[PDB]
Amino acid sequence: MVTAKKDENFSEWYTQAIVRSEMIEYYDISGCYIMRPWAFHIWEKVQRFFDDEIKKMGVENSYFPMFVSVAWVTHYGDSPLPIAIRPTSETIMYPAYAKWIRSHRDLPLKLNQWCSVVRWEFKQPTPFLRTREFLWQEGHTAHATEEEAWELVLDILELYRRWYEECLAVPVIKGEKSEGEKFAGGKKTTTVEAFIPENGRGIQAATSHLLGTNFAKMFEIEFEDEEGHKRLVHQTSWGCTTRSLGVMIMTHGDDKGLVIPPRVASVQVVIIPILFKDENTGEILGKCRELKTMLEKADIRVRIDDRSNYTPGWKYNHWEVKGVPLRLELGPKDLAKGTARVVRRDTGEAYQISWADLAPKLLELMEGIQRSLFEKAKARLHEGIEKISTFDEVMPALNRKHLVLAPWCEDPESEEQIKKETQKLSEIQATGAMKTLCIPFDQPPMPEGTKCFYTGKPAKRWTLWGRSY
Amino acid sequence: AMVTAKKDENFSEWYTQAIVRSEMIEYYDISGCYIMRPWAFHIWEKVQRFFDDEIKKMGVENSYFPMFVSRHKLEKPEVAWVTHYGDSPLPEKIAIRPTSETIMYPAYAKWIRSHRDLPLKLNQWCSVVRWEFKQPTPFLRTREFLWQEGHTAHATEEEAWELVLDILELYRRWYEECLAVPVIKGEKSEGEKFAGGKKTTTVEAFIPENGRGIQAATSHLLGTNFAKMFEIEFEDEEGHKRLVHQTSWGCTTRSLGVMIMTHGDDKGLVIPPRVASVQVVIIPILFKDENTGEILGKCRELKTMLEKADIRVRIDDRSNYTPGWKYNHWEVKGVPLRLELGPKDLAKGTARVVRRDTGEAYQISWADLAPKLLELMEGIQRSLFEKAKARLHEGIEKISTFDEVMPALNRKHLVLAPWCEDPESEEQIKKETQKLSEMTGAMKTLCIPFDQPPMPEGTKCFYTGKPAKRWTLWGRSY
Ligand SMILES: COc1cncc(-c2cc(F)cc(CNC(=O)c3cc(N4CC[C@@](C#N)(C5CC5)C4=O)cc(C)n3)c2)c1
Ligand SMILES: COc1cncc(-c2cc(F)cc(CNC(=O)c3cc(N4CC[C@@](C#N)(C5CC5)C4=O)cc(C)n3)c2)c1
Ligand code: PRO
Ligand code: PRO
Ligand SMILES: [Cl-]
Repeated sequence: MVTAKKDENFSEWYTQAIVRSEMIEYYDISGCYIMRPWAFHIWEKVQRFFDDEIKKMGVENSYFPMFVSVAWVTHYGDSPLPIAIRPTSETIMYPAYAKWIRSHRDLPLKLNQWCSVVRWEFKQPTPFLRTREFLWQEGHTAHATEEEAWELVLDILELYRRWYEECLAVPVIKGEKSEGEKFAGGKKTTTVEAFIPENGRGIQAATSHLLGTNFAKMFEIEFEDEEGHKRLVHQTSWGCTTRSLGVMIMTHGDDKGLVIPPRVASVQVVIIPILFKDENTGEILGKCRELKTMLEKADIRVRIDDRSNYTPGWKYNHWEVKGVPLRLELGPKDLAKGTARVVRRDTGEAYQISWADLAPKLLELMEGIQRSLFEKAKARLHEGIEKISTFDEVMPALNRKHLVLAPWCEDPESEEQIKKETQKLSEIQATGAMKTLCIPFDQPPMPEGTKCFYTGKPAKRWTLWGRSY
Repeated sequence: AMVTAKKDENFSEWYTQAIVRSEMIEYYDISGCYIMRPWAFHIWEKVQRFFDDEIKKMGVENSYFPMFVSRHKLEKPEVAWVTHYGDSPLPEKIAIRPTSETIMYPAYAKWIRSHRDLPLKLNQWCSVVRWEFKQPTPFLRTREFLWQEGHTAHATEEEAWELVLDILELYRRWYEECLAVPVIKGEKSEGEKFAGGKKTTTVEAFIPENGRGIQAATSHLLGTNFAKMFEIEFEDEEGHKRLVHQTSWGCTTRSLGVMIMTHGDDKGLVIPPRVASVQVVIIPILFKDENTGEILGKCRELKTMLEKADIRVRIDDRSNYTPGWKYNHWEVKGVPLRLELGPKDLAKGTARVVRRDTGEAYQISWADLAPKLLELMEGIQRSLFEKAKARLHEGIEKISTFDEVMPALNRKHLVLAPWCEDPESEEQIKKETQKLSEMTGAMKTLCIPFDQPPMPEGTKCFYTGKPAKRWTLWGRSY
C-alpha cells in the first residue's frame, strides 16, 4: 500500500507507486531497472499504435548494430581485443544512407528502429524518467526537398500527440524548441511538452527534428538530380521513449497509487471473488469464469485474482495500487441476486450491474474513464500556466509551481541570462533555473509593439517557460 | 542488380550476393555485425508476430531486463566486458548480456514465495552479444543478434517439461509452417547440452550445399539446477519449501539465414508466401502512353479487391524505372507472385501472373484473381516445404559402422547412427573425424531425434562397439 501522499511528498510517492504496483524491479547495477509485465504491456500498446501509424506513412523498421566505431569493450572473456554503445544512431546509420542514396528516385528514404539506448550520465537516476538504459523508437528519414521533410516532421509530431493524448490520456503542447534547446546540428526541433503539477516541472514528451542538410553535408549524403546535379538530402529524426510511461504514471496517479488508462492497461477488469480462507466450493469461481469468458468475447482484458490466502480487502488494495481501471466484485449475495459490484478506480464510484449488462456497461465505463482522465488532466494543465507580460511576474508564478507564457524576442543569450538569473533568485530564496519549454504552435495574438518580458526589445512570439526535468 | 553466382558452385559467394542484392544486409566497419535492412526485417516481424501471439496464448508475458550484468552474478570468453568509460576504468567491469539467466533469476528468487506465484512465464525480445574471435556468417553466426528468450518457473518438473515440448513445437511451426524449412526435433547430447541445465531439446536444420547441420532453435529443461544456485524456492500447500523447475528457450534471426539458404536459387531470394510482406507485386506496363491512366486505375482496383481476401499487395507504379527493371528487382527480392497489367490485359479483362518459385505464368480473369492467387500461394508455400524436406531426407545416411562415416561426410551428408551415448566417445569421434578430414571438418552430434528408428536387439554402437542406446544424428555443423 502507498503511504506517501502525492502532493506532499511527490518523489517518495513516485518511488512507492512504481514498485508497489509491480511495474519495475530493482537491480544490482545503478540506473538500470527491470520492466515487469505491468509496465511493459503499456509499452507494447503504445508501440503497436505508433508502429501501425508510421507503417501507414511508408516508414519501415530495421536494426542497426549497437556498437559505434565511449563505453569501451576491451576484452572478450579475458581475452583482450584489438567498441562503443549507441546513445543514438545517427553516426551508425548515416554512412549507410550515403551509400544507399544516389539519385532522386532513391528518395524519400524512411527507416525506424525500436531498440534500447544507453546514456551513462553521472546524475541521480529515477525509473522511467532518467535512466542508464531505456527503450525507444528512433526514426530517420531523408527527402529531396525541405518542404517534404518538414511535412513529415509535423506528421510524426501529430502521431506523438496521439500517443500521449489518445493512448495515455496525457495532454501535451505542440511547439518549437528555442535555438539553445534544439538538437545539436539540426535546423529546427519540434516537441510535445507535458506538465507535472505536483512539482510544477515541464517535461519533454517526444521530439521531432528537421535536421535540414547539415548531416547530409557532414556525411556526404548526396543525390543526383533530375537535371544531373548533386544535391544534399534534407533529413529528419524523431524519437520517443519509455519516459512516456513515467509521464502517464505521474499524470493520473492519486494517493492510493497508480491509475492506468483503460486503453493501455494490461488488465482492464480484475474479478475478485469475495472468498475467505476455506470458502472454495466452485460456486463463486465458476460464475467468475463464466463472466471472464463473456467479457473476453467483447475484447476486454480480464484477470481473476483467485489466490487462496489473501482477504478480499487485501486484493482490493493490491489492485487499486496497481491501478487497474475497473474492479468486479462477486460474492455470495451477488451470486444470489444475479448481479456484480463494479468499482471504477479513478473516482471510486460503485455500480450494481446485472450479469447480462456487464460487457456493454463496462465498455461504456472504460470510455468514460479514459475520457475523464484526459479532461481532468487537461484542466490541470490549463490551470498550471500563467500568461504574463513582465519579469516581475516570473518568480511568483514559479513559486505557485506554475509555468509562464510570455512574449519573447527569442535572443539566445537572453535565455541563458534568464536561466542564470532565475537560478540566482531561487538560491537566494533558500534545481531552480527556469528555461524555455517550447514556443507553442498555438500563438495567441501579439499586439503591435509588445515588449519582450525580459529584454525590453520587440517581442516576437509567446514562449512557454518553467522549471524542467 | 542481379545474382550471378550459382548456388551449386560457389555457395559462399552465392549467399553473399543473395543477401546483398536483395537489400537484406548492409556491411559495417565492426566485424561480425551487420545492418539488417528493412527487407529482412519484414520477415523477422512476421515470424515474431506469429511466435509472440502463440506464447501469449500460453500465458507468457513480455518484459524487459537490463542489457548489463555484474561480474558476480555472471560468474555465480564469449562475453563482452565494458571496462572503461573514456580513458578511465570503471570501478568494476560489467558485461553485456550473452543470455539473461543470471540477469532474471535473482529477481525470480525475489518474486516467488508461494505455490500461488507459479507458474511464472516471461519472455523478452532483445539482442545479445557473443563476441567470438572466429569468422562470422551473416544471420547464422554473428557477434550481435536479435532473439527472443523465454524463461519459466513451475511447481513440478512434469509441468516444466510439458512447457519445454510446447515451445519446441512452436519452433517447429516457426520453421516449417512459416519459413517452409523442415527441421528435426531431438535432444542434445550430454556434452552439447546447455551448461547448467538438465536437458536440452532442439530443432535441427540441414544446409545441403555445404553438408552442415545447424541448430534452428532450442528449448531447455533447466530443472532445479538454476533454482539451486539462485535460491528460487516456493512454499507448497503444506508449508514445505521446494525448488522451482525451470525452462528457458530461444530463437534468433539465424532463422532468416536458414530460410534464405533453403529456398534461394540462382536468381536470388525466394520468400515463402506466409512470411512475405509483399505477396503480390503489381507492375503496370506503361509504354509510350498506351492507356496510362486507365492501367494505373485498374491496378488500384485490383489491389483493393485482393486486399479484401487479405492478400498483401504492392503496386510498383514508381516512375523512374522500366517494367523490365521492376521484374528483376522484385525477383531478386523473392516476392512470391508478380502480376503484370498492360493494354492487352486491360482489354481482355485478365492479368498475367508469374510465380517466383518455378517461373510458371498464368492468365487469370479479374473475377478469379483472389481465389486463384490464394490457391497459388498455398501451393508455393507447400511446394517450397516439400522440396526442402526431400532434400533433407536425401541428405541423411543411416549407417551402422564407423567406416561408413567418412564416405558419407564426403558426400556432404549427415549420418544417423546407433550410439552408446558416452560423452568421451563424442570427443574421440570429433578428433578422429577432424583428422581424417585432412571450416572445421569435425563431426559432432546434432541431436538424438524424438522419432527413433527401431533398435534391433544387440545393435552395437557404431564407434565403440558397446551396446547402442539410441539412434543419433551426426554431421559437420555450424
Ligand atoms: C537532463 O538532466 C538530467 C538531470 N538529472 C539526471 C539526469 C540523468 C541521470 C542519469 F543517471 C541518467 C540519465 C540518462 N538518461 C537520459 O538522458 C534520458 C533522456 C530521455 N529523453 C531525452 C529527451 C527525449 C525526448 N523526448 C529524447 C528522444 C530521446 C527523451 O525521452 C529519456 C530518458 C528515459 N532518459 C540522465 C539528467
Ligand atoms: C561454434 O564455433 C564458431 C565457429 N566459427 C564462428 C563462430 C562465431 C563467429 C562470430 F563472429 C560470432 C559468433 C557468435 N554467435 C553465435 O554463437 C550465434 C549463436 C546462435 N545460436 C546458438 C544456438 C541458438 C539456437 N538455436 C541459441 C538460441 C541462441 C542460436 O541461434 C545464433 C547466432 C546468430 N549466433 C560465433 C563460432
Ligand atoms: O536523440 C534524439 O533526440 C534524436 C531523435 C531520435 C534519434 N535521435
Ligand atoms: O542461450 C540459450 O540457449 C538459452 C535459451 C534462451 C536464453 N538462454
Ligand atoms: Cl519524480
